[PDB]
Amino acid sequence: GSSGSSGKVSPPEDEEAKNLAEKLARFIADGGPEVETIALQNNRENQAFSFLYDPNSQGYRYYRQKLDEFRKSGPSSG
Repeated sequence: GSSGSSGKVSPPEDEEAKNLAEKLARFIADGGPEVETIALQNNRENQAFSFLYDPNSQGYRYYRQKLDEFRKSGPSSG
């Protein structure tokens, strides 16, 4: 239960991901603590949606960002 991160990192290599990642967040963002559950719990079975877990991957990061970009809930910067 915390926020942070701010770009810096670079985008992924797999284009389909750059889209999937965004989309995911874009969607999970349209939802809340529920979508992040069904979307995740479900994504689990799905392999393509590995960028959600796979930390090593850069997509994961880029994905989260979009999540914050959309979510928009925390007047913090630093």
